[PDB]
Amino acid sequence: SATQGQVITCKAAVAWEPNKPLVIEDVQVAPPQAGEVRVKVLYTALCHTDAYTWSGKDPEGLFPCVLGHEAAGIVESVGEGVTEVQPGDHVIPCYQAECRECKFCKSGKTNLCGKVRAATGVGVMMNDRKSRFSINGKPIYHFMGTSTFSQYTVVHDVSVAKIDPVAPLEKVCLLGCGVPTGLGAVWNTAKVEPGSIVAVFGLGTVGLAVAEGAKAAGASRIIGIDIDSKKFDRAKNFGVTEFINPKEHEQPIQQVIVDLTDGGVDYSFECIGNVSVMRSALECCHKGWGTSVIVGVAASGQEISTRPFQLVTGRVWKGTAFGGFKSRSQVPSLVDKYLKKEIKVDEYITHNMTLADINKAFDLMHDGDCLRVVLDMFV
Amino acid sequence: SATQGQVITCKAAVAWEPNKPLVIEDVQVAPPQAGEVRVKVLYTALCHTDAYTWSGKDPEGLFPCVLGHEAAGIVESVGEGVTEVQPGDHVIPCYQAECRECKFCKSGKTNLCGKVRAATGVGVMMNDRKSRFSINGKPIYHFMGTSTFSQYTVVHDVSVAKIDPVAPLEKVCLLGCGVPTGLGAVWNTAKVEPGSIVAVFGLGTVGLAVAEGAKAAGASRIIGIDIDSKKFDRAKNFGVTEFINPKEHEQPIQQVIVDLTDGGVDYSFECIGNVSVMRSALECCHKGWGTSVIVGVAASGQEISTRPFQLVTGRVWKGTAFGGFKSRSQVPSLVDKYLKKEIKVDEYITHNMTLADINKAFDLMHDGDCLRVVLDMFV
Ligand SMILES: [Zn+2]
Ligand SMILES: [Zn+2]
Ligand SMILES: [Zn+2]
Ligand SMILES: [Zn+2]
Repeated sequence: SATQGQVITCKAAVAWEPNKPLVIEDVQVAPPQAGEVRVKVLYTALCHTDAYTWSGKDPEGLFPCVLGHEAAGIVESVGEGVTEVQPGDHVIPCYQAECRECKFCKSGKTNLCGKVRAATGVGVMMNDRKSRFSINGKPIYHFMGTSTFSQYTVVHDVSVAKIDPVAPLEKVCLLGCGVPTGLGAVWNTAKVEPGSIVAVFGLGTVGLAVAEGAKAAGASRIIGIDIDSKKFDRAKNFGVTEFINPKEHEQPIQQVIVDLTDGGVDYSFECIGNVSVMRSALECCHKGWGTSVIVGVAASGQEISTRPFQLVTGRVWKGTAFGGFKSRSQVPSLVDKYLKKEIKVDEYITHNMTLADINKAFDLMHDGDCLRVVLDMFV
Repeated sequence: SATQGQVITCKAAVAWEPNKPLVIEDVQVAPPQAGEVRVKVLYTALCHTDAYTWSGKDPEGLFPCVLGHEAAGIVESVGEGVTEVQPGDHVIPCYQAECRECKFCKSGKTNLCGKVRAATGVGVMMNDRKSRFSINGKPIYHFMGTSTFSQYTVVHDVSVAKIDPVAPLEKVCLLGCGVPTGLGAVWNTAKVEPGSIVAVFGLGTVGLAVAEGAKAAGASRIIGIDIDSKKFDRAKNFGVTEFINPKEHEQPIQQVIVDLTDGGVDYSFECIGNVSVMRSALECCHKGWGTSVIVGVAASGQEISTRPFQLVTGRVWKGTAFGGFKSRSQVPSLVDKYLKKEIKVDEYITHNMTLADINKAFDLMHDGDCLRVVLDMFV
C-alpha cells in the first residue's frame, strides 16, 4: 500500500500531562517491526481504566501517552514473521496477549499470558524497547499495548484478534474489554450453574455484562446493587430481577442480602473496584459454597480484608481479568455469537461521538450516568 | 444393660475456670433424650482447640465445662428415634454434625450441617436446651457437642459416626478432627491434582496430615515451612520434600517460595492460624491458578488482608472446616482406608497416657514439640 513500510502521520488524542484536556495531535507512527501489526483504528470506546491513567492516580502511568484499549479496526500492515493476520483483515486489539506457547497459555487454568507484559507495561514494543509514536522526533508512550486513541497503532501480533469481516466495527470494539470481562466473570471464572442466585454490585457496563452473563447462565435471581436508583430501570433489560440501594438501609448491605437470600448468594460480583464493597460482596455469599469474584479494579495501595472464618466456613474469594477469556482464541468466538444474536453488544452503547469530542466523552464518563461512548476515528 | 435409662456416675476432667488445671471429678451423666446417643468414651486425643478454650482466649467458652472432641468409643445406650446406631456399636463422636437432610447436607457443595449448632455452641443438647452433666445437681457445660474428657458423654445422633468394630479405638480417636482436617483440605477443599507443587505452613499434626494428603494426591513438590527447624526431620516421613525456616531469610516467605517454584505454588495450606502467615500463603501461590487454603483457626477479631490484584490475577483464597468431610458418611470410609493401610493414623501419636495425666498432656501441647497424645479413659 501507500503507507506499507513507511512512517504514518495521523491524528491521535495525546495525554501530555495527567488531569489536563487531551489534545488531538499530528503523530508519526513508525512501521511494524518483527512480530508487530500496524492497525487502522476505525472505532474506539472509552473505559474507566483510560480515565484512571488520565487522572494521575495510576502509579504505572507514563506521560506523554496515547490512551485507549477498547477498539476495532483493519490491518494496515504486518511486521516480519506475522502469519495469523494479513493487510485488510478485520481485527480487535487486545490488552491481554495470547502467545499460545508460554506456561500460562499452555495450561487451561488461565488467560494471563505474559509474553509481552513487561514491554506493554512500560509503554514500549518488545522487539526494540521503544515507542512507535513520536511528535517532533520525541517519543510518546504506548498504553496497555493498544493505544487506541490514535487512528494508527502498532500492537504485538499475539494481541491481535482476527474477527469476522461482516461484523460492525462500531459495535464489536466493546469486545476488547468491558463486555467480555462481565460475561467471562460469570462463564469462565465463577462458572455459574442454572438456578443460581446472583448479586451484582455496580450497574455500570461490566455490572450489566455480568447480569447478561448470569441470565444466559440460567440464574434464577439476579440482584443488582447500586447507590443510584436511576441505574435500576435500564438494568432490567440486561436481566437484573431485583434491586437494593444500600443508601436506604442502616445495616451493612451484606446483612440486607443475606436476609433476602436465606443465608446469602451463591455468587457475588463486585463491579466498582471499591475494597469496602469487595468485603461486602464476600460476606453476602452463602455459607458452605458462596463465591465472590472481584471484577472491579481497586486503587493502588488499598487492601481487601475479612475475618478468615468467612473462608473456613465455605466461602471462596477469587477475581477475574478480561473475564478469563483468551483474546485471540476466544474474542472472534464472541463476535460469532453476537452475529448469531446469541450475545448483546449494541445495548451497552449510549453515545456515538467523534475523535475530536474526546474530552466531551471523558466529561460524560466522570459524571457516571452513561454507558459506552464509541468514537468514530476517521471523520 | 445395668445403666440403660439410668443416670451414670463416672469420671470426667472438668475445667471449672480458665487457665487453672483440670480436675478429675465424679459426674452425673443423665440418660439420652430423643435423638441423643450416650457413648462410653474409651480413648480421647488432645487437640490445640481444647487448649485454646481452656486458656480463656475463647469468647464462646463457657465454664464449668467438659472439654475434648477427638475420641472413639462404644454406644452404651440411645434415646427414642435413634435407628442408625445401637448399644455396643463402635463409634466416633464428631463435632461436625451430618443430618443427611438439611440445605447443607442435601447439597454436595459442603459438609457444614447446622441442625445442632444452636445448642452445641452454648454447651447444651437440642431436645431440652440443657446439659447432660452435673456435679452436686449443678450443670457442667458440654463442649463442641462431644465432651470427650468424660468416661461417658451424651451427643446428638447426627454427630455419631458408625465405624468398623475391628478398628483400634486407641488409634481411630484421631479420625475425629486433626488427621481428616489435613487429608480433606487437600482431597476435598483444594482437590490437588497429580504433579502439583504444594506449600505447607506449620509442621504440626494438621500440617503433617496435609503433607500425607498431598503425597497421596501425587504432588511433585511438598514444601514445608516452620520457624522451628527441629520439626523438619520428622516431616520427611509424612511426605514433605523440602524445607524453609523463615527466620533464616530477611526477605518475606512468599518471596522466598516464588523464587524456588518459578512464580509460586499450585496450592498452599496454612495450618498455624496466623493471619499474617495466611496472607503469605496466598501471595506465595502462582499467578493465574494458585489456590491458598486456610486450615488453621485464627483468634477472634483478627483479619486477613491482601491487595485485590492478587485475586484479579488468578489467585484463589479459600478455607476448610474438618477437611470438607461429611462426618457420618465419610468418617467410616477413613477408618476403612486405615484398615486397608491406605492412610496413616498411628504415626501421628507420640504419647499414650491416662485420664489422670490430662494436665501433663496439656503441658506437652503448650511446648508443642509432640504430635498427638492419647488418654486411656478406663485405667
Ligand atoms: Zn502466552
Ligand atoms: Zn478496560
Ligand atoms: Zn444437615
Ligand atoms: Zn480439633
